[PDB]
Amino acid sequence: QNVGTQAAEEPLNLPISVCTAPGNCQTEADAVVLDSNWRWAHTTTGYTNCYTGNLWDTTLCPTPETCTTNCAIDGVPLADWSGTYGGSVTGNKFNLKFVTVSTNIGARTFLLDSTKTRYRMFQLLNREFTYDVDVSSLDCGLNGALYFVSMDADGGAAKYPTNKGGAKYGTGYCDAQCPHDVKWINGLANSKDWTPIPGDANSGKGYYGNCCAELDIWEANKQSQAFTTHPCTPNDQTRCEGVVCGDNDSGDRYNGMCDKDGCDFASYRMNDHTFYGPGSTFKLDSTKPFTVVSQFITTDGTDNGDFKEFRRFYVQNGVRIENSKVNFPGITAYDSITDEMCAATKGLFGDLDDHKNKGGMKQMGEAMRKGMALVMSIWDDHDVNMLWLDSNYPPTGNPSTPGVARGPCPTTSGVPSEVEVTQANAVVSFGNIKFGPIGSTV
Repeated sequence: QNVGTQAAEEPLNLPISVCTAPGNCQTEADAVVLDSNWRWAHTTTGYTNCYTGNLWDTTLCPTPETCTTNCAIDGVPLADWSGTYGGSVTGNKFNLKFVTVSTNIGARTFLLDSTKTRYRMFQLLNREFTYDVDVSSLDCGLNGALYFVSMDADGGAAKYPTNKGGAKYGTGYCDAQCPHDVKWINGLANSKDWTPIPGDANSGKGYYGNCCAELDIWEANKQSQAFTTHPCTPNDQTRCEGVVCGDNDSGDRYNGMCDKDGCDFASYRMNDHTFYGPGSTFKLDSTKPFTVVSQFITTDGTDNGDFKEFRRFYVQNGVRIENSKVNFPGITAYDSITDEMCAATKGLFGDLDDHKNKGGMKQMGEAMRKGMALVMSIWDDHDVNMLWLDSNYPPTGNPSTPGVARGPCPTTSGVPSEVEVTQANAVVSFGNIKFGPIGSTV
């Protein structure tokens, strides 16, 4: 995309901590940038929309190349962050409102480095990543997500010279779902064969998808939470078409370059329904804030080893809370993501181990070694109504069959039109982000 001249781009300042030992950290003066999908797209030498509602203008965008020549994405000024997009920062806390009323629904954002010209790339192997979260106002159907993806640090600017904005304009998004709803891919409008998504007034799908590796630290609302590894072959940003995208709609979910299911550790799905929930007698009380700690263990305990284990623990009101465990007869009580856990649990659930097909923890680790961009988002789910996270999936499945039940939400929950009314004022908060060696962040 070209860059427009109507509004300066002003990312929100967000300090994080880089740590060397427990309680010995230094501030890193980073910032938050809005994903290019949420930006106004208009004519390069005017005010005329190139995209309105869920459609590209066919006169301006008869082809992707012409669209890209004629159109530009514009900046987010400071005033518009809260007023238009529902984003705000107080000290080291970042807040994202779900619906902001001209009416904005959801948000996806990235962490910029201290220069505000590149994404802050995190080399996560043999490191610990930690943050405080509040998901108390997110119920069934919503997801306040924090995760990493194998985006380029410059959003693709060096690879795709028609991308003028780079990381500064939140470009280059890709993930392990190979999404077609990304409006700008490889420096070009994804306007070919663009199709609105029914019941989604703001979104559509273009000819291409954009694939890359994804490490989900946090997919969650107050009812259920998960962390998940998604390797791809290769891991780096890859525009896809046809079978390579692994499109759900053509029966290709397991035929593409990315592991779409991922290998998940989701406490409720692993059959501990009392670990996490909205109340003081759950082990971890989702009505109150808490700290989420993630440790990425290698084979030799060094930065050069292969990724072998994703460990997790929590801190809430000064109380250390170890992760829940897998709880099925004849299955080891795993409390972390490893290749063995993935094989054993997917075996039990009858899920295809595409994680293993894509190179497993080792391949996931190669993405983490090269460095990944931090994503913070809030969203509802127009495909599957978040049932995969917090309900029975498939909805018609027996909840006593291992793998089906992922949370207590009813199978009628999560319809975007309903959650966008009922949960309009939901806000996820991510704060006090800390990064360092294992054992350094609490």
